[PDB]
Amino acid sequence: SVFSERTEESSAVQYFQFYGYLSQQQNMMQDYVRTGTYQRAILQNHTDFKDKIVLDVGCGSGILSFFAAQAGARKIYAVEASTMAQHAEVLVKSNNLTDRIVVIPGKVEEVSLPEQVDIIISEPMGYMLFNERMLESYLHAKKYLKPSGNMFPTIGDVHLAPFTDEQLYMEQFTKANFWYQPSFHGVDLSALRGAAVDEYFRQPVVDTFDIRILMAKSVKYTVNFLEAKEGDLHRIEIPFKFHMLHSGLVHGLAFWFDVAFIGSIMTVWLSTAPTEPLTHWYQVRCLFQSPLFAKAGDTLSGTCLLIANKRQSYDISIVAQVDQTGSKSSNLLDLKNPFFRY
Amino acid sequence: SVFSERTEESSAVQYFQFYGYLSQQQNMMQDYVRTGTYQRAILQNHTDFKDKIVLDVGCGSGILSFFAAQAGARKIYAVEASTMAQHAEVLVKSNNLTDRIVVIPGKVEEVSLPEQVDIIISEPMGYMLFNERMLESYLHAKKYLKPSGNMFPTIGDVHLAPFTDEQLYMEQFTKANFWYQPSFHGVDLSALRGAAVDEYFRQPVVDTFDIRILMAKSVKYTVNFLEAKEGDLHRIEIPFKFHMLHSGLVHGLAFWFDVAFIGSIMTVWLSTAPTEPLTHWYQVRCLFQSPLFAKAGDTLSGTCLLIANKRQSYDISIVAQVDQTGSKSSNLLDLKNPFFRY
Ligand SMILES: N=C(N)NCCCCN(CCCN)C[C@H]1O[C@@H](n2cnc3c(N)ncnc32)[C@H](O)[C@@H]1O
Ligand SMILES: N=C(N)NCCCCN(CCCN)C[C@H]1O[C@@H](n2cnc3c(N)ncnc32)[C@H](O)[C@@H]1O
Repeated sequence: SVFSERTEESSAVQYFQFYGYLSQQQNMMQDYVRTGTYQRAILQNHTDFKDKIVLDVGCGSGILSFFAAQAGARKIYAVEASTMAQHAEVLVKSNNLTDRIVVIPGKVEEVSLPEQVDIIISEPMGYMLFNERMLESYLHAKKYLKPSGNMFPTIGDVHLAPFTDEQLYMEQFTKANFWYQPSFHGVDLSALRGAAVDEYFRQPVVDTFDIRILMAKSVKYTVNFLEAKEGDLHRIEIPFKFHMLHSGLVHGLAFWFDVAFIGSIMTVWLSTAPTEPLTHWYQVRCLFQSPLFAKAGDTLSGTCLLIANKRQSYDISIVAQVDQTGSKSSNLLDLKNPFFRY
Repeated sequence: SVFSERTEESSAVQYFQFYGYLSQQQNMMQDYVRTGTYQRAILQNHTDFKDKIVLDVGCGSGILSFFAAQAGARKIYAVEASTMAQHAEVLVKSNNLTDRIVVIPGKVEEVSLPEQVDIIISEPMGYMLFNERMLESYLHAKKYLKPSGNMFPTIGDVHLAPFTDEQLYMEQFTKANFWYQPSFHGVDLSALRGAAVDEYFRQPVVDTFDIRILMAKSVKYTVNFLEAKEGDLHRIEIPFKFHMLHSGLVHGLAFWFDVAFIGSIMTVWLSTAPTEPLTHWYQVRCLFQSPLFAKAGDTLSGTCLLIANKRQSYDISIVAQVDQTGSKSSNLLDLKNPFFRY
């Protein structure tokens, strides 16, 4: 399929085994901001569901399907690829909704649906929006969408901003410096220090932070899911140009995202910004191996380039330069192996 | 090979990607008990290394090979299957030991050694000794061992003992009762409560604990690595008959292990017992889903059966009965997906 061609089999097994656990389902459902915002987006746009056909892409436990049912959908096809499908079917029976929710086991790239749908709903966002590459399956499912059909969420904004955090930089550098030791039980490890720093700094840091550390207005990159094709997400180029508001060492870039549910009645936002209440996505920070010194008024420019890989993630390349001084930094991150610092 | 026949490819790639990170190697090297005990066993038995040929099975960073070099080995073949082999080669060059340490990339079941060896060294122990099934590779490598050659470690003892921990047992139903909720955002989850309890009890708990919880002298199961064949580890039957020293509810069984390095000069032990200082292996506990009441002086009897699976672990079946009352309990656990509670 379109799914097995872009996905190493090893990565798919680990991925669907992880989402087959009820404990993981629980962890996600207990995020009140996530769950409540989805429910609000769906129930406040009830006209977009009432007597319509809906597709739920990666239904999980089946919670979004239940919300579409609460809003008055005629029928909901809830497609799910893990063994979680069997547990969803149990819930559909015990909440007396077999007349309205049909669980279809399989990947959305491989199953067959009896009709076209009026609207597609999903929670495809990962860390930094793009991790897990579930946006591709969400976009692929537009093949079942009637003309003039809607998608929930409808748009996604990735936000990035430069940050200063000496203590985070020093935690990571200190761990790597284990490999400086000229005589670890009589053995010199120091020839691996370079490799060790690379490995530590390749890992993005997932946790929250005070907005006081951000040193510029954020830059926005927008994906419109109604218009995007699957292929737009194999290579994502995000140019940026920050105007620094504070002088200091810039230790890397912080990422967060917003999605919007653009209904007929109203638009609802789900934000993972650090100014907003916390979600289980936190925020994500990509440290530079060497910090860059920038004076207030200076311009920090460059590119964030995400290239999709077969382990359902992205290789991230960030190249940044201070324009006034020509101080440059280049960094490669591996979004599959993040560091959960919370 | 003998390795790809017993191992799902998906599990092997996750396994060797995990051991290819320097950070994981560092985490194991920073365990002073582990590293120090290996060094002590090797240097204090210098006669078993001086001018001998040695094979290091799963060398990692190569630290055991460097210890065999410190002890006077003529030649050391260090076999390593992850991308860590390339980092080991760098260390061998930068510590000027290319004349004495030869790194061989690949699995020990598939590579070729030029000669037979006097002694084999490895750290094959996982959680509960047997997890990761690396003992099979260690035993397989006896094909390169000269007659009357030694192995380090030489013997392994698994210890089991019944324990009481009401708070651990209760935490499982607390987590599961998230599902016993008739209207979670308008949805009744309660029908999944049973499945959630089952899922929590299939997971062994990895962490440490006060010895005050143990309710009987432990029982020992011994593997002699000089005599054992690969096939002895596919199915491991551990009968037990505990004489209870304390009355109370028995909530499950605790496991830990000891290995011995039996050299010519002295025997050195590496213990992960809860009476001993903590190691990165902690201890492991398998809850019974129904706890058993035992009076001091009563006999708790039964079987612990470990059955090897193709995900490089074991399915664990525990059946226990109190002989005086006829109260029975069984559990099935999946040692691949443990719960890290520490
Ligand atoms: N903490 C984080 N990262 N939170 C954000 C991630 C949460 C994503 N979650 C959706 C939950 C719905 N509310 C994923 C679920 O979608 C299923 N799924 C994945 N890919 C699929 C495919 N190609 N076809 C059909 N189903 C597919 C998967 O099995 C799993 O059940
Ligand atoms: N709690 C924990 N960590 N418990 C487990 C202790 C882990 C010990 N570690 C050795 C490094 C320290 N001496 C494992 C290493 O053995 C390598 N390896 C495994 N199987 C291999 C095979 N069939 N052929 C060749 N190499 C093989 C693996 O790649 C990895 O480097």
